[PDB]
Amino acid sequence: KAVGIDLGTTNSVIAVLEGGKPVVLENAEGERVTPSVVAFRDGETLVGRMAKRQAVLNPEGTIFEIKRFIGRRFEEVQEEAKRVPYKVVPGPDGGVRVEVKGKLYTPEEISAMILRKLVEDASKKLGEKITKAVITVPAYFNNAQREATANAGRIAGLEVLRIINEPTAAALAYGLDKKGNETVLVFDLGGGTFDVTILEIGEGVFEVKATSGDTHLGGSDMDHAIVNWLAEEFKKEHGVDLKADRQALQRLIEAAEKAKIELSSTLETTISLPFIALDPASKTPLHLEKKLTRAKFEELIQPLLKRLRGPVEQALKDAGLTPAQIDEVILVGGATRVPAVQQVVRELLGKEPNRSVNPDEVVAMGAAIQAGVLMGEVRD
Amino acid sequence: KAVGIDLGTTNSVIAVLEGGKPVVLENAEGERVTPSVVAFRDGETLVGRMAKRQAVLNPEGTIFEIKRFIGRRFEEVQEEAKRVPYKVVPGPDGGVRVEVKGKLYTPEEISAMILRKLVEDASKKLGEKITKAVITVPAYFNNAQREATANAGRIAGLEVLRIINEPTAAALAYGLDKKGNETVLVFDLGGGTFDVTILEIGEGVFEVKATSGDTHLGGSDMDHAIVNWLAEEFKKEHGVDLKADRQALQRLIEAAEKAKIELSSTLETTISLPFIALDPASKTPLHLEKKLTRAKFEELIQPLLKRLRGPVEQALKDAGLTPAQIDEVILVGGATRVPAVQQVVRELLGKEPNRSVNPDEVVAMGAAIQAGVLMGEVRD
Amino acid sequence: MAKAVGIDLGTTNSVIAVLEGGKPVVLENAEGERVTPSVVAFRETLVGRMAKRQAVLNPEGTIFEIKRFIGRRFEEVQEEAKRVPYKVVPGPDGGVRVEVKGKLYTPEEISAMILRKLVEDASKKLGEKITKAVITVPAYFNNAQREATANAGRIAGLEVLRIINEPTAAALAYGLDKKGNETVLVFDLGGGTFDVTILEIGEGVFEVKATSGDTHLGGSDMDHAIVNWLAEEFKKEHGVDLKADRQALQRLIEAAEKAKIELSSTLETTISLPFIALDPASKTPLHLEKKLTRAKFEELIQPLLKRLRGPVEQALKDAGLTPAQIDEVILVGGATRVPAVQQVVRELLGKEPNRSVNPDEVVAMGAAIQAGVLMGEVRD
Amino acid sequence: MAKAVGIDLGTTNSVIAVLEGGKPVVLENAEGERVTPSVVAFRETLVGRMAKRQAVLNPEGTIFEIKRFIGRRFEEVQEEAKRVPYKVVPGPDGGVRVEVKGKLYTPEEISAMILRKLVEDASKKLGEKITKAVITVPAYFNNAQREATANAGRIAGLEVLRIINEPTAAALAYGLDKKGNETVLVFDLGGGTFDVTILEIGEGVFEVKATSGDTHLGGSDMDHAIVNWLAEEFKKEHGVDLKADRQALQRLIEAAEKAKIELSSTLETTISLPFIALDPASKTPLHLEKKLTRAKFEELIQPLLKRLRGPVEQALKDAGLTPAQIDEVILVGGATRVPAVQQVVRELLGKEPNRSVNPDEVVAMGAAIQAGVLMGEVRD
Ligand SMILES: Nc1ncnc2c1ncn2[C@@H]1O[C@H](COP(=O)(O)OP(=O)(O)O)[C@@H](O)[C@H]1O
Ligand SMILES: Nc1ncnc2c1ncn2[C@@H]1O[C@H](COP(=O)(O)OP(=O)(O)O)[C@@H](O)[C@H]1O
Ligand SMILES: Nc1ncnc2c1ncn2[C@@H]1O[C@H](COP(=O)(O)OP(=O)(O)O)[C@@H](O)[C@H]1O
Ligand SMILES: Nc1ncnc2c1ncn2[C@@H]1O[C@H](COP(=O)(O)OP(=O)(O)O)[C@@H](O)[C@H]1O
Ligand SMILES: [Ca+2]
Ligand SMILES: [Ca+2]
Ligand SMILES: [Ca+2]
Ligand SMILES: [Ca+2]
Ligand SMILES: [Ca+2]
Ligand SMILES: [Ca+2]
Ligand SMILES: [Ca+2]
Ligand SMILES: [Ca+2]
Ligand SMILES: [Ca+2]
Ligand SMILES: [Ca+2]
Ligand SMILES: [Mg+2]
Ligand SMILES: [Mg+2]
Ligand SMILES: [Mg+2]
Ligand SMILES: [Mg+2]
Repeated sequence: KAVGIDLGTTNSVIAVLEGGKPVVLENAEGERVTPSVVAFRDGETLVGRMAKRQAVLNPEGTIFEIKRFIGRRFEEVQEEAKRVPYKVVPGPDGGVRVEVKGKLYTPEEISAMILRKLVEDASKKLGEKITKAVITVPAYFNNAQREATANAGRIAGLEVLRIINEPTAAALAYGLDKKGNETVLVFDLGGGTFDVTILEIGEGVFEVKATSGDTHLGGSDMDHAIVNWLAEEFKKEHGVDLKADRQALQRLIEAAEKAKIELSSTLETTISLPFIALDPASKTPLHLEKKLTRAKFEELIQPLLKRLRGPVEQALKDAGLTPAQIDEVILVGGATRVPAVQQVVRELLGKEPNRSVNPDEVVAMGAAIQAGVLMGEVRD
Repeated sequence: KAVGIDLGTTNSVIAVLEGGKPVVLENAEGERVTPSVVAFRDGETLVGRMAKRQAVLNPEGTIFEIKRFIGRRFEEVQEEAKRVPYKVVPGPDGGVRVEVKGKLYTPEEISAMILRKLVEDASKKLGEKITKAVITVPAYFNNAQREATANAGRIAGLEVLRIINEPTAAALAYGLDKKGNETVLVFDLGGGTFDVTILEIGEGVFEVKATSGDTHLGGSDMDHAIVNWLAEEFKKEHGVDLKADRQALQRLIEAAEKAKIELSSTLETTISLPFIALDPASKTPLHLEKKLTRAKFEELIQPLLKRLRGPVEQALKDAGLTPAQIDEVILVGGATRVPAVQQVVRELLGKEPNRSVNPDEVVAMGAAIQAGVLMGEVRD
Repeated sequence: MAKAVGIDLGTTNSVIAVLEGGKPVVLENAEGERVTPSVVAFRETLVGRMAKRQAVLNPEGTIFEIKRFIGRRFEEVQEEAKRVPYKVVPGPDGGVRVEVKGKLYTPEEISAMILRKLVEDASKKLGEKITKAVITVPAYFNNAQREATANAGRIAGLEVLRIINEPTAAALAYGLDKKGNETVLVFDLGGGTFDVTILEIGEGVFEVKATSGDTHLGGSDMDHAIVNWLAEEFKKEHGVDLKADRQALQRLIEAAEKAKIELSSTLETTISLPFIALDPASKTPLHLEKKLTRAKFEELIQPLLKRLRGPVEQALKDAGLTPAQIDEVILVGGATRVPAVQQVVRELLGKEPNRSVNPDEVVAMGAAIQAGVLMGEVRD
Repeated sequence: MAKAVGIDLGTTNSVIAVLEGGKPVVLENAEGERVTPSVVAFRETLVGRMAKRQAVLNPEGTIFEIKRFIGRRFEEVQEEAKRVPYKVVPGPDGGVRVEVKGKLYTPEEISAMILRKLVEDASKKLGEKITKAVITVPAYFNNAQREATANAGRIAGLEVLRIINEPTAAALAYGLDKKGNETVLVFDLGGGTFDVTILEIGEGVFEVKATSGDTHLGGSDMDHAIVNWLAEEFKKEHGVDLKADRQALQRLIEAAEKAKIELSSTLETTISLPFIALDPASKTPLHLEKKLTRAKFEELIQPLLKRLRGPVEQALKDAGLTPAQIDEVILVGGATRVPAVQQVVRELLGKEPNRSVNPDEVVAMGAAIQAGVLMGEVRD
């Protein structure tokens, strides 16, 4: 049975066409998403959550957001390499390599580790071996990036059936290929990137009409906003700068994202990090305990919300379209669950956005739809 | 652009996937159906209505219902040949041949004439040349009959894409491939044949579960019922037996079917055949003028309506199904328009039958759907 | 406990339908017809086909096209009163009355009579008395005219569940509500009116962008074009002016419409009116018998076709839309069956019209769907 | 002029939703939550989360699960009255009252209070006061219980447009009404009840073939299984019986539910209750801190899973159906999010459940659709 795979910059999702319906599969960690993170520690290499859970402690051996480099040449990525803590070096071909303890990997090899783990754990969950997949890529990827992604799947031991666009995969998952003439604005906000795509769906041609976005705007920026708030409140209370202790900083990142997620369903939550630091005078343990209201959370992220408007406006103008001429706005990415993002979408386009399908599963589901179709299997 | 073609035993229909929607095309005679009739007269051969309009006058050179012979061996068809007025002879292979004035044609060659005329007139209507088609056949046809039909299309100059089942084509045209799990009873009543098919639509497999029918039950039997009524009423009034004059009989067949069709939309109609015969005593012209009520029409056809039940009951039993277990009954064939047939269907299965699509166009539309799909074109 | 129905109260014909087994079914009347002429005649009182069959004979006791005056004040339909053979006088209020032999009636009372026959005859097909209905009205009707139509239903003995637009009930029958956002041009040509409606179906609503049309362009005008031709050709061949005889004119009108309906599906038909007039010199009977081809029919109705351009170009201009910006064109009204009309749409809009559903039943079918859904029924 | 809403009045939680832009939107309450606990507490009067957060502290002024008594007579719920901490006395009629500090209330009045908060808080998201609603009830409710639920809405100040079955509103949200005939098993597991419903959606109706379930099997029982484990482990490690302290028991209940929700998407979570009790010898504080794995969670809740077999096998037997004869199994209720539950369905029915829509919002979403359609709105 063929599967769909969302090779995302932050998380990856696998799904399979089961009985005409896409089903997302759990990983070994019991989670429907696998972080796109590989950790090279002194021992067995870590891939997934266990890698992301130690990324602050192991900056030299943890490779994250490798998707920003896959398929590009170094002269084009010099700046983004200055923004990463791991070593990014050019290859014999002008390519990109990651150097850990002197060893050298390609972004296709790093990506292939994430893909292999997804297929391994999914094959266990399904009780059959998975060898054929459809992998998705951002609409703005070129042939080099599409082939490099296809290579990453082959290296992981997969027969790659097709490399399709993420926004198309989303439209497939929402079934907008079955509603005649649709003009779809895909509003993709994920871990680190923001992506606006305008699709002219009609007579079966998914014609991309405009792209825009923000390559450094995502849910992790909301996370850091909480982190800086929590550390400032702790320096003021105890004179301890938790951002200087990699162990305390790693728990702040972990606790911040958890509180943000809880605040997508409720008005107030409490961050509690016991034994976070030692009191400088008495050397006794210190426990962080703060309550974050959604109201404060939204004040902290407002500059991120205000930057959503630009890409949306530019994509409309680049396509010659009015908010009124958009026939459907679909929400993609785990970060569109923030109620404030949803309101921002309403205010930007004057329409109620489709939120039927899980936003962090919609790509993987559409990709699995494509897969089953290429293999004869149908939909409902 | 690929087309669908219903090579029917009485009429043939052509249709094309236009803008995601099947459109049936008119022939040279401005009619959405072309009779499956070829006439070999002393001159240019007649194919279509002009052939059917002279079939009583030219019994030796008019070939009708050739579909009953296509792809079968003579030893299997000896009896049906005794039922036709034209010569049916075996070939060097045990096949079937039609002999007109000593010349010899195959049912594939006769059929190819009907198909060629359909493509010729349709190519004029569309302004582009038509070379690729999907042709349909009864579900009970074997490989010999499917290949012979495919041959008839190739002989007509067509690239045959696929030979699919008529009931599947109907289900396609009704869109029942887009309603998950459907158990469909196809109720096909056409010119001369009655066909009941049970389709297990589910997960994309159109599994035929049962077939039954009546190879000599159709709309022409209703026509003859009117004819015998009109001739008896005319013998009683004038001592003239209009069935003995091929010219008067040809007008009775033509006028009978027209009155039947009018009585599908209204309660009463008038058959008026002026100058039909000469008065035996005075040699002056005689004019037939009778009014047929739908009530009388239904009395005349009741034995045809009562024979509908058998095949339906046998197909349910052959499939192990109850009327309640049928998920949908679709009406196929120009003859299911008779309000009495529709009531008979309600009473047989206890369900309201789907009559959305034109019953004499539903096959050709589904076939054109199949065609466009094999060629990438989509639906709405 | 009873089944609610939908009713198209049209200017020329009225149609009733119900939703049986999730299926929209148009019901026949006592005369076995799926359309009931919107005509009332006082001779006994006549309502429907019988009233239409003697409309030329009884020019002042026959009320027809009452929909032009319903809900309107006399001071605004004064010029339309001068165009009808029956008496139209203002009431004590600014309203509109029709005077027949001193007896006064209102547009509501006249309409209510058409409705009562529909419910009475339909109640006998279903086996139970219909009490609730959904009645349709032109999109351009005001609240006064919508109030009046609902009143005519209450007089008839109906509970009016809702008064919805005819262009909306058409899109319902065609399922456009299940295709996200669709821009739809509704091409409505009936017995005597031409109506163009542009809809944007989406965001929960049927947004009317533009309305256009011709109040005196319809299928009846094509009828008169055939009548005038037959009358002149008989003038030319026998020196008798049939249009001066109410008995012959009545037969011509009846026959012209039938020839038209036949020339929708065939290239040639024959009009036969035996004993239509007497020779002025010989006092001997004369029989009309003329064959009419579609080509002649289409040359007689050509001036009528030329008037279809204007309203379509005005609504597009009134909406800011291009024929390419129309997603779907649906065909409504008995006149849209004429092939020359469908061709005119093809040329004005560049796309093939939707004729999947009977143009004279599609509106009543939507209203049937709107009644079932308000009664907790759903479409199968 | 206003927007009508749909409301799930559930045994444990209540959900409100509306149909904005043809889209079903669940609305948050004043506490920013998409579910409002069906609890009322008199201390001031408390309704919702605040009433649930002090339910262990105020055992006799807190009314919960009032849906067990609504519409029912006292002589029939006598044994269910003995199972609750608050007073349940018979009224002057055979009805049911709850006595709190001498003050009497009815199930309708208690329910009406839950409803009033939903409409009040939702009216502030929409900007207009909601006056019309569609409220859902279990398929097994009688007219008395359906009457009572509508009365509770009228007390709340609502016009009850209709009282529809929860299993029908679920199929609406899942669009099963647009798939011809579907046999659907609705697996409903909520806070405290288990409900199995077999539907045959077709022929215009939602035919209930079988109803089954467990009145005391739900998500709350999984909560108590976690509470009892924490209480015994604390007994074992500190010799303090937290279940004897209403203040600690209240915190345990609150924390056990949160750990459960986290173990729906992860393999391991930690419960942390600082300052939960005092040492009996030292009078020094004690902090609970236990990590709970899904595997332990799934072993604690295993007896609850075993009880899911019975009702499913009884409804299949009560319908004459085979797991293979079920076309679709849809997942409803907050408890169906537990992975062990979805696995149990996979095994009992042999097919993957539909979890495309949030199991705790799907019913309110259908009711939202049923309100928009009765108000002339349609789904985008
Ligand atoms: N319920 C939620 N509420 C708010 N943010 C969420 C929620 N779930 C996930 N996110 C955030 O969304 C992001 C994950 O989105 P995803 O589509 O998986 O990323 P990517 O496409 O960048 O690989 C993370 O920043 C995560 O914190
Ligand atoms: N409106 C109608 N009412 C009744 N019978 C009709 C009507 N239209 C066509 N028929 C009859 O239906 C038959 C044509 O059906 P068709 O499906 O074209 O035939 P076949 O499948 O046998 O080639 C003829 O007997 C014709 O008289
Ligand atoms: N099959 C047909 N072919 C041609 N014209 C037709 C056909 N059926 C109906 N018409 C014409 O359409 C008109 C009736 O249209 P209809 O929708 O019933 O009217 P209205 O909506 O104006 O009340 C008549 O003039 C009739 O002659
Ligand atoms: N994500 C989740 N994971 C696990 N259990 C959950 C989740 N969400 C809700 N539940 C549980 O489901 C129950 C609520 O279900 P719900 O449908 O709201 O209740 P009801 O229909 O009985 O009023 C609670 O016991 C809650 O703990
Ligand atoms: Ca399925
Ligand atoms: Ca659309
Ligand atoms: Ca628009
Ligand atoms: Ca559009
Ligand atoms: Ca839309
Ligand atoms: Ca189209
Ligand atoms: Ca189905
Ligand atoms: Ca059934
Ligand atoms: Ca079934
Ligand atoms: Ca059905
Ligand atoms: Mg993503
Ligand atoms: Mg046929
Ligand atoms: Mg009309
Ligand atoms: Mg519930």
